[PDB]
This record gives sequence, structure tokens and C-alpha cells, in this order.
Amino acid sequence: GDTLDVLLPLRTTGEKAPLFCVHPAGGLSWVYSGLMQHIGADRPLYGLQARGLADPSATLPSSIEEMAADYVTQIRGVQPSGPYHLLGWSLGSLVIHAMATQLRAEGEEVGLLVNLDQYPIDRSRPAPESQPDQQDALRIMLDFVGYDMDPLDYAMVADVLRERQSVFANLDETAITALANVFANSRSLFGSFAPQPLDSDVLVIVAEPDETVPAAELAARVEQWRPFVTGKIEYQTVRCSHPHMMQPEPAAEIGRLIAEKLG
Amino acid sequence: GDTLDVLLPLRTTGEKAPLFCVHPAGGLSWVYSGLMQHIGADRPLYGLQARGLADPSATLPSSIEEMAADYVTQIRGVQPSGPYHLLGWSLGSLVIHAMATQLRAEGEEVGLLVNLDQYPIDRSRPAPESQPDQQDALRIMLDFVGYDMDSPLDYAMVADVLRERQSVFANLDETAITALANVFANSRSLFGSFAPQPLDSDVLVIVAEPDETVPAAELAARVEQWRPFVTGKIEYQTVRCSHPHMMQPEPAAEIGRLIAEKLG
Repeated sequence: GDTLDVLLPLRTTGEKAPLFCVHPAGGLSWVYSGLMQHIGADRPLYGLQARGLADPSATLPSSIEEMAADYVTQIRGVQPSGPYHLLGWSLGSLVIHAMATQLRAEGEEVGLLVNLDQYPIDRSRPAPESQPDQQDALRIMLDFVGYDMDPLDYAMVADVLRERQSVFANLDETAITALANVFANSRSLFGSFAPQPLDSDVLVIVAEPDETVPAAELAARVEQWRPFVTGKIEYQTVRCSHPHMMQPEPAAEIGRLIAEKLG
Repeated sequence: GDTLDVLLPLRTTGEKAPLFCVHPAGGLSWVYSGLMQHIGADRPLYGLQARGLADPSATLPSSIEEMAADYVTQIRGVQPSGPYHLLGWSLGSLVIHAMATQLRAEGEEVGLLVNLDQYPIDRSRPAPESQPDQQDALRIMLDFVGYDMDSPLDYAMVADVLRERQSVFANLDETAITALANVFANSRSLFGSFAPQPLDSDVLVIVAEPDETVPAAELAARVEQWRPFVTGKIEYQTVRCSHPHMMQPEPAAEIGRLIAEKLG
């Protein structure tokens, strides 16, 4: 049906400007359903998922700029003007940056931008730790259905998803392979994205499970975005690993922080 | 067992210098078994496969240079000196280029370099067509077992065909399928970051052009895209198949015979 469509309507009712959330490298935005309980219950929530999932024969975007233009089209279809509130995680963070710059060049107003623990890429020497990991994409998918974490493979995750959530019943080997395809493409887009300066404030959520890390280190990690952000760079830390940021407690903290900044 | 190891001994016997073949983006070098019949029966043939297949817990290389250094270690274990004959396909071509430059920086002699239809990447805007495609990696694997292509591929279907046709892929499980996807995603992230260095060697480029109406000058210019990175002779030869089908029987026969011709 509509489980894998590019624009994913997680909640359409609400009079305020929607929050648009862009997928991690895995391509699925069902994970941001963990936010609905905690953002204002009058805020619509839309997901943006990767081309190539609903239609495995679709031409995948070859740059983050092209992916961002596609998604800007989609979100302008839902919200004609007003402040655009974007949220990203991993690849989505890069995508929303591009979206935000494009929206600005169009004279549109950009509201809240929430970056879940993604930092700029050294294009001459891409650090593995700055890039998506396949096991992390599978962990994100397993968190989506509350799998108790205590080497993953696609078939096991698909079986948990089809068991667990009824709307993944018709998730077949075609869709599993399309997920792998989208992940590979998304990984090939990190090394070639050059973000442009953005005249807006950004909120960066830092995933730091180690509480022995000094606050200055979190702030310095966050200031890697300074060459591309001309506004305030605000940050907040959750005590979990990068893939676990939509588990119940970090999702609650992120959602409540978002609600208070949109209020 | 030993099906997925980094160094794959396809033929170890022979007095002549081996041919070392580096995997396409899919990570598997079994496909180059299509060459054994046609390269001299005195030539050893070794495959180089991706880290992360035999051990899904291995640290994957983060650059083509690091992958190439790993593989140079492996091939020096088989051949202590002499001319190093390298063959690559898709990602492997980039890898062998790096290997050759490293080998020449170490004062080692590089012999034949065979590039199967890979061209340099514009790192500021990587063209999709010059990059690996997942369906093409699956087609390469299906060609390996002679599947007939006049029939959207998926990993599970390919794994079942592989298990059914060649039983050294028996007990190829979901762990291994996942590891193949992982390897493919990583290899795809290695394009666009790799800056090839000038290589003072001759290279042979095999062009995959199924369209006979393409003029010969276009094939030659396509090949001369390698000129900034090759200071020697750039020779080329065309096979009448698409990129993923270059190890089917007729292109494999042409490539193997040409290689024997150049090594003889």
C-alpha cells in the first residue's frame, strides 16, 4: 500500500505547521513515530522516505541536493508557506541542511531544524564513524518495534518487523533488497555533499552514552557545523548510542525539547 | 570453509607468475573462474575478495588505498617478486590501480594491468553510470552460475540459485547475504573519495559496448579518460556485452585469450 511511500503521513490533523522528518540512511521514517506522543498533539508529523522503496525500479538520486529538491517538492505539497520545521537523523540531517538552504534561496521561511547526531563529512578522507553503518541501520529498524537488544541480518529484522507490526506484512525479498539498495546509494552520497552556509538556527542532538565525556567536548563536536550555520547552534545530549536515539527515553527527551522550542 | 576468504586460490599450480583478480563491488572473485580455461594452463590464478565476507565482524576498509594495501600484502604472500599481473572489474579496477602504484612505490615491477570497463570518477559530481549498481552486482553473481537472463533481482533469489548450482555456496546463510550487502554499500562509499595517482605502466582496458553502432573513436576516447593517471601505453579491446556480463562465455573467452596473448 502506502507503507513505503516517499511522503509518509504519520499524523495529518493539527492546525500548526507540521514537523517533517527525513529518514536515516536506511530509508524508512517509521522510526520517528516515537516522537508523536511528545510533540504538541496539534502538530502534524510527516515522514520522508527514500525513493526506491515503494518503486524498486525508480531512479535513485545521485546527490543529497537532488534528494533534498525532491523532498522539498513533497513537503511544499503539504505546507504551502510558513515556517518549515525539519528534523533529520544521520543522512536525513545532511538532507535537511540542503533542504533548508534551498528553501532559503526560494525566499521561504525556515523554522526549527533538528539534527540527530550527524556531523560534517571530511570529503577528502571520510571518517567511518561519521558515516552510516549497516548494523546501525538494522538496529534502528529493530528499535522501531521494541526489540530487546540484550551480527544482525536483514532477514531476521524483516521477520521481526513482519511479525511485530502488521503494516509490514507484505514486506518481501524484493523490499529487503530495495532497502539494501537504498542504503548503498545513501552511503555513496555522503562523500560528495558540500553543505552551503545557512542563515538559520539549528538544534543538534548529541548521542553520548559515556557520561565521563566533558561538556566542552560535546559543545566542540556540535561546533563542527559552524562553517555551514550562521545562526545559533544549540545542542542537547541524550545518553544513548547513535542508533538508539528513538528508544523511549531519548525519544521522549527529543520530543519534549522540540515541543518546547515550537511552543 | 574457505569460499569467502580474502585470498581465493582458483588455481595454484603453474610455474608462471600468477594473475591476481580483484573483486567487483559485490566482493566475490569466483566470477573470474571464467578465465581459467583461456589463460595459459601454466598460469596460477588467484582471486582477491572483500574483507567482511569470511568475517562479518571485520573492520571494513575506509579507502581504496587501504583495501589495496591489504591486497598487496596478500599477493606478496603468494609472489615474492617478479612482474605482478593484476586484473580488476568495476571497483577492482580502481583497487588494482592503487595496488599498482603502491607496488611501484616499493620498487616492485608491475606487469599486465587489466581494467574491465571502469573509468575515472568525477569526485565533485560522481556519475551514477560510472558507479556500481546493485542489480548489476546481482547479475554478475547470476552469470557466475550460468543463469539465463531472459527471465528486479533480489539477494534471496540469487542465493538460492547459487546454493542450487554450485554446492561450495551450500550453507551460504542470511548472515552471509547481509555481509554481501554490507560489502557492497561500503565499496560504493569508496568511489568519489579515491584520487588515483599517476602510474608509469601500460594498461589494458576492456570496453563493454553492446551497441555496434558506437564509433571506434568513442571507445578510444572513453578509454583515454585514464590518461591523467597512466603515463604508459593505454591499450584497449571491446567486448560486445554490457558491463555486468563481461564474464559470460564469449566475453570471458575473448578477455582470457587476449590476456594469454599478452602474457605469452
